[PDB]
Amino acid sequence: FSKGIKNLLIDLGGVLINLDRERCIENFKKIGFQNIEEKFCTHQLDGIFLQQEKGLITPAEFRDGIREMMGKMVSDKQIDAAWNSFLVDIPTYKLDLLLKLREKYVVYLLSNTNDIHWKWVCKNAFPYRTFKVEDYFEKTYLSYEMKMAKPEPEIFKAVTEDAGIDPKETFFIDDSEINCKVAQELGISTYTPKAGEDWSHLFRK
Ligand SMILES: [Cl-]
Ligand SMILES: [Cl-]
Ligand SMILES: [Mg+2]
Repeated sequence: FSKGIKNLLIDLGGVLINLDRERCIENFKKIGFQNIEEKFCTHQLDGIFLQQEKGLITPAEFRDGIREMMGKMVSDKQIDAAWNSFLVDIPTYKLDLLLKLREKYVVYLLSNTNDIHWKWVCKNAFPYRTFKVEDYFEKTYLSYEMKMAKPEPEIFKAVTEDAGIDPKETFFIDDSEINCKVAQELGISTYTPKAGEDWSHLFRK
């Protein structure tokens, strides 16, 4: 599209699901993690946060880590609630779009995420009418299952290799410029949506 595109790799954060850093911060202060900002910066993740993203630690360990940094007992589900408040919604017109794109492309998800967040979006964002997450994607490639994260070159190679697809026939939509620049090196074509951009214009005749 015109470019012999057969496959789409779709990012999750921003591109599909709206995010809210401030709300997450506030909810974390509320439960008594007053210095949440010192320790957390999704723009440049560190420590346990980076670790969970590559699946180097379990959710249980993530929660102890959080408990330890807070110096205070706070229940698993209270921790999960604050962490999950980062995630907002996938607008249903994006789900419609993914469903429509199935007619012409094989569609994959490639996402830096973690087990807590993933379970939340599978439960709360993807279900729609009769559909679930499996309905939208041939496969979902998640950093914490792959033990790698964007923008490592190795992740884009692991995906095209695992999927049996040709990078030059693949189009990647990710709101991170660095992610896209690295994918381009492998010959993947890319588009970098702005925050809140409805990128369905990419598909118009
Ligand atoms: Cl909606
Ligand atoms: Cl990501
Ligand atoms: Mg993103």
